[PDB]
Amino acid sequence: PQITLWQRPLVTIKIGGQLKEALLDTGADDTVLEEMSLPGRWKPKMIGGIGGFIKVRQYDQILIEICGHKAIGTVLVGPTPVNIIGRNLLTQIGCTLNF
Amino acid sequence: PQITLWQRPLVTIKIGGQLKEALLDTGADDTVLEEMSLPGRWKPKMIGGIGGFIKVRQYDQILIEICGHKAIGTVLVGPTPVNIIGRNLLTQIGCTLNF
Ligand SMILES: CN/C(C)=C1\C(=O)Nc2ccc(S(=O)(=O)N(CC(C)C)C[C@@H](O)[C@H](Cc3ccccc3)NC(=O)O[C@H]3CO[C@H]4OCC[C@H]43)cc21
Repeated sequence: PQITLWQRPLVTIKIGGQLKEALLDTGADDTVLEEMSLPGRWKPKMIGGIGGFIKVRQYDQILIEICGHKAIGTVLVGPTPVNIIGRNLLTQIGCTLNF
Repeated sequence: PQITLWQRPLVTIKIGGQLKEALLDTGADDTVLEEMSLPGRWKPKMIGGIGGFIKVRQYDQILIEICGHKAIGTVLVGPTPVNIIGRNLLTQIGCTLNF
């Protein structure tokens, strides 16, 4: 679908058998999710934002279904204030900017 | 134009008679620019991000030309690590997400 930007672009995602809402965020290289229950191994990472840096858990090859479109990729987990779908997954569901 | 998301969506903007590069960022409600030389009055504000909060200067009704499309709106100025065009201006140049 086409999405205009008068409101936050939020979509429902299914990850880890859970349902969540997340922002399609072109300003985010990588997908970062709020603290959540996710199976398996992870690596320690930090990412930076407006405001400074957070420590996250990096999970690779994680399946995420984003408004019904499946994608597999890296998902970062930690104290973000909002669940964010970043460009690593946006390119996989064919998402583009248009003006 | 259509913009795919394999790379950061950067565009050249003209603001304040200066040329800058900025990220089209659907995850940003408001446009925030790195420290820059801008004429006139401003109000003190804080905005929050991944990582915590920054203090910015809020300038209203600022003209910005974004990949050749003019927009007037609020522009926040302060210690962001990247110049960001947020949805307050993205809606004005007709920018949409598509998947
Ligand atoms: C090395 N890689 C980097 C830097 C990132 C990554 O890999 N995944 C990321 C996911 C998110 C972020 S970010 O949140 O820090 N971010 C970078 C932006 C500053 C260039 C994305 C940006 O869209 C954030 C998303 C956000 C929304 C709500 C709360 C916190 C973060 N936008 C943002 O900071 O917006 C400011 C500007 O206007 C307001 O809208 C809501 C927050 C306010 C960075 C990264």
